[PDB]
Amino acid sequence: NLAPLPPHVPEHLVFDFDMYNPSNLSAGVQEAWAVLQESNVPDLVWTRCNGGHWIATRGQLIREAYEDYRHFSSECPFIPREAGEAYDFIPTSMDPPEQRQFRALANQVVGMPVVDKLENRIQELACSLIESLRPQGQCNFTEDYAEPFPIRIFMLLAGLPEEDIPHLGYLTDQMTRPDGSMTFAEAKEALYDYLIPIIEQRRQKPGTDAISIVANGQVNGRPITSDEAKRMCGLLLVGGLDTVVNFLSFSMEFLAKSPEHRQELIERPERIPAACEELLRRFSLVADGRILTSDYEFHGVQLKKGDQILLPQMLSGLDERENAAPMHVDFSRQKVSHTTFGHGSHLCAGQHLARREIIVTLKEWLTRIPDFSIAPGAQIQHKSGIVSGVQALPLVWDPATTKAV
Ligand code: HEM
Ligand SMILES: CC1(C)[C@@H]2CC[C@@]1(C)C(=O)C2
Ligand SMILES: [K+]
Ligand SMILES: [K+]
Repeated sequence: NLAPLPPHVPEHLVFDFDMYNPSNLSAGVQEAWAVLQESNVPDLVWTRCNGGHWIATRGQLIREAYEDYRHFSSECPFIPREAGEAYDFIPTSMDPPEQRQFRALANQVVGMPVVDKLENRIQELACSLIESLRPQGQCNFTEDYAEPFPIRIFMLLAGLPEEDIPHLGYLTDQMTRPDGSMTFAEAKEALYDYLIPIIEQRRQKPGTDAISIVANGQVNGRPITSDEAKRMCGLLLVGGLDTVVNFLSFSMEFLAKSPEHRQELIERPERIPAACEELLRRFSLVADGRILTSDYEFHGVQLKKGDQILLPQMLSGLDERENAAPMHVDFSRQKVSHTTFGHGSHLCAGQHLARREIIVTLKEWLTRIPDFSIAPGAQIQHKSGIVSGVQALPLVWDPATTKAV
């Protein structure tokens, strides 16, 4: 279902990539996006899929565009257009300098000092979930660990009841990987209708949870509005529920297939932080973008005002111009170059939380269950969208080779 080619786009720049269903998905989602980096494809192309939009395919262009918010605005950062237009999360729907005072409040609530404060709980929950699974000799990693570990920590941080998880998980899925049951607008409104009473309750009687802090914070000398707090909390929910969850499945699926990579981390745990970076590169999973604020010529290509451009955070680290043998996982890379948490002013606010969750998962899983694999015959399906993911991940192991700590 292609949209008619706009008159300003030359035919040689056409490449009909569908970000929500790439043709190569059976081979792995990162591999499916990497077709955009074969020699037949220009640096910057127009797809007629999903309403019609640009895609930058090279790390250099993606970084440049994310830096230049003057031409590439966050006002409409999602494809398709209806989703980008409905999208009003704070601070991600704002350009500098407006984004600034909000970014600082996001940092207050999900930044380093909060992570450092919650580290014990993070550690506690990983060990608990893992020990609980360990003697089973099998699990569905997506539902058995990948979801509850990051999500319960986020609900803990936000002071929200775990009973609300399935509902919230549904709405977030719809926003990043639309199935078609509901528009982005409807999904957002459902999410906001959940947030609205909570925020109100918390402006009246402040707590110490992230939502209380946001809803009672200050921006530009004045109190945050109930509407702004809602737009900010909505983003935090999305980030909390649908990023690390999906990334953990990619990493664990990989580790299920490489005993030598496992042993590398088991023998020298100080390598785990670098390994985290490398897995973040190889299994990068986000792709949003920007909208053109005016007519602009960018690397020889005529862009028109209102044109959307997808700037896949996923592609920069897979670009062979940034990393040699990009599809190989090499914990010893002298520089892991990537933009997995993004680039420019909107560089992920929760990246420290995410790394902590990944680093804890790697160490605690490999300690107790050093030897595991994918269930025999099992076929792993990836899904693609604004955030790519794993449908299911059946793992198996012999409990005789596992360890309680
Ligand atoms: C592996 C995990 C994660 C990845 C790959 C990721 C990716 C990203 C990316 C690419 C952006 C920039 C989007 C843009 O430029 O439009 C972003 C922004 C953001 N993320 Fe993350 N994220 C992760 C985890 C989290 C978590 C756990 C949170 C917790 C709340 C979070 C909260 C945020 C927030 C608040 C922003 C907005 C920053 C701003 O606009 O100033 N992220 N993330
Ligand atoms: C693109 C993102 C990963 C980033 C954090 C959540 C997300 C879906 C957003 O809307 C901003
Ligand atoms: K290309
Ligand atoms: K918008």
